[PDB]
Amino acid sequence: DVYAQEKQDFVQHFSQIVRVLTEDEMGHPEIGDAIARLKEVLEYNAIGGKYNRGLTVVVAFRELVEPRKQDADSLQRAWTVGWCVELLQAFFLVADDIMDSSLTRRGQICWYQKPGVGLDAINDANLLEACIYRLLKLYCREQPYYLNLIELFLQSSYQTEIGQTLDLLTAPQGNVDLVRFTEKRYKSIVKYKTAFYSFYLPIAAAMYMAGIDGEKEHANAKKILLEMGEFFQIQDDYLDLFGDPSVTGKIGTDIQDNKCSWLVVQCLQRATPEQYQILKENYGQKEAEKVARVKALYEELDLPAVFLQYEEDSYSHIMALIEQYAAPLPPAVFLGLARKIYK
Amino acid sequence: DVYAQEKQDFVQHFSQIVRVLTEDEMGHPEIGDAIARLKEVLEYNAIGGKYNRGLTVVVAFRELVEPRKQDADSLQRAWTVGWCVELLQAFFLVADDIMDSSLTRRGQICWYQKPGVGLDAINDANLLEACIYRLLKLYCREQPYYLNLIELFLQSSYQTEIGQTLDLLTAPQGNVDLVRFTEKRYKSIVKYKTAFYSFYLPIAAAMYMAGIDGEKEHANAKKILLEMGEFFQIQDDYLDLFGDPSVTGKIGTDIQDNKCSWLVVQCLQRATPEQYQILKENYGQKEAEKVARVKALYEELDLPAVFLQYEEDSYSHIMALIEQYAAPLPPAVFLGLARKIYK
Ligand SMILES: Cc1c(CC(=O)O)sc2ccc(Cl)cc12
Ligand SMILES: Cc1c(CC(=O)O)sc2ccc(Cl)cc12
Ligand SMILES: Cc1c(CC(=O)O)sc2ccc(Cl)cc12
Ligand SMILES: Cc1c(CC(=O)O)sc2ccc(Cl)cc12
Repeated sequence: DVYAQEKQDFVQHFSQIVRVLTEDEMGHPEIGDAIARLKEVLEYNAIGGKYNRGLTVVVAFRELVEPRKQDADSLQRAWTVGWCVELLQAFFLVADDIMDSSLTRRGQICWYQKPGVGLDAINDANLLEACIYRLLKLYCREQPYYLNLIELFLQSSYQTEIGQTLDLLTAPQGNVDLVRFTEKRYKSIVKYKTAFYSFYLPIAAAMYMAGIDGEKEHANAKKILLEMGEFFQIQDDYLDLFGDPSVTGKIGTDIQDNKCSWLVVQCLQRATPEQYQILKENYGQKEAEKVARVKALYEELDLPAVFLQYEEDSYSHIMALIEQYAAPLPPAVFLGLARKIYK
Repeated sequence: DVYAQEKQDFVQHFSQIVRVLTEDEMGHPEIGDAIARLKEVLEYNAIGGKYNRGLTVVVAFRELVEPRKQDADSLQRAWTVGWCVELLQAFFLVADDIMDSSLTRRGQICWYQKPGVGLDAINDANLLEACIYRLLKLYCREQPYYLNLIELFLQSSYQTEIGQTLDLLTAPQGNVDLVRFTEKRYKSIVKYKTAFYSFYLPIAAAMYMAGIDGEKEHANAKKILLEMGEFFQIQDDYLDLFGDPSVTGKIGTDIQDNKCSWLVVQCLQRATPEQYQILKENYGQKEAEKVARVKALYEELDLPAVFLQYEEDSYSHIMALIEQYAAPLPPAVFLGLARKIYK
């Protein structure tokens, strides 16, 4: 896979990123201890994921830029910007795990739950975010797309934070009000909180590094990418319950967490006064017996069939979007993402 | 005062800032509820302080720019950038109050302690930070100092976060180890965590808006400003204990909070094996009787006299620094700050 082969040079470049970010201590030994803390925060939270977002920057870069213009320095910058996307990701996860009181992440203990960390992780999360801009300055300061990348990253943070606000207001920890779990709210949350930084950002970054800064080109890529993000989250919600932990590599808990899942949203549109009550009395409960009661209602409403029907329509629509908005970009850029996301 | 008269037009401009930041909802009603939350976060956390940092941007701007170049739009931008400094301040305070479990701030209940907020304040704090860059883009996008201000603000956040890291590592909530309360550590913490964004940032911003972007000019202003910041914190620590709540407008708790105060740092350099024990057995305790025991030790070591002697030397040094590094800037810029800080 384009990601499998490149993943090696990606994860290997992290060592250099850490070195560069923790080398401003050579001239300021006074902050030495802080810099050492920063290194630990970086190694624990930026490593261990799949790097889908970061690698996307590298893969797209190689398809938008001519093979000869891909010199050592240009690729070095691509890997760096890819790692910037991963730090943004690390920033969000550390903060998010705190806000929803999670216990584990990527299998390991959430950073803030580690002995001696606690709420100090709030400052660690902000440092991760800050590192993004330090890397951009250190590697792209002289590039014509410098300001474009800074604003793209700042914009992605704002969008994601607005989305998190929406998500917090929608599922308040202490209010099992399924009334606000509408389809419009769900789509808005996905769009701002996940789609923008997970799919648009990586592609948009590569585009700017390739010299493609056209407002229309970015607008068309966004049209396609935000739709892929929407399908990504919907499939992710579906797999959380009906997926196989052996394959997916994770155990679903959206039901016990009272999450505003696509499943519950659909279940709310396809439910009778009596079916709704069962849902309103078994959603957000730790009892395995109550959770299974929700899964039963879902199948009873043939949601798995609804998802399948949605996956088919979504695939058709995406291919249509690619056929209409891909140009002047290589369709393979978007097709490669689709193939990764769709099954 | 230059601040008293200008403060009116400053606090009045906040209404416009809120309007502009909460008007992107006119075209995206989907995030309406999030935008309403943002407005509430802004009005509660950016208002109520003294606005010393923000006003400094406005006052300095009027002294670095010619009276005729101060048109309606230029002043509008100065007020906006001044409000950006205040949002950065609001971002830090909201986060800091959470990390150290504070109960009140500026007399009122800390935002996160408000019913229905809690840890969600972590995302609110990040939104405040994000607003800075939205304002800069909305008001200075076309200005030649645009990128300079973005980087200055990004750099101020990084510096302050590194300083907070240092401060967290120095006084861990659960380790009354006075061994790490050294003078070098104290000065490093003050410099990164407070001096850079509180004194350098405001002046540096006005400088760039005035067209003064010289690396040497900024380096000289920093030399002076960081020294003023150092004196500011030291005087603030001294007043926390020996100050009069009626005048200062706040009750000291550094002793009960086990803070790495300038006082304790001095007390640690001027203490005998027996005096140290008393300190090590009465610092960080809520008991009013133990706190008074610390204050007694301080006076016993004539710290108030030490502070007075330090204020005199600091004043002389600052005036020397101003006489040597002020140019080509108007000395009144720095003199005005000194007069505000020194008594
Ligand atoms: C993504 C996709 C297809 C494209 C492919 O061959 O990979 S055929 C098909 C049928 C059902 C569903 Cl649910 C998805 C797909
Ligand atoms: C599966 C996936 C994401 C979800 C994640 O890995 O956390 S972000 C992203 C971006 C591009 C591609 Cl191709 C896949 C993905
Ligand atoms: C700041 C300052 C002076 C300058 C002034 O007149 O305001 S004279 C003086 C004496 C003692 C101390 Cl502690 C400070 C000062
Ligand atoms: C007293 C003071 C600060 C402390 C605070 O108001 O929180 S930041 C600052 C910047 C410039 C001037 Cl002139 C004074 C101050």
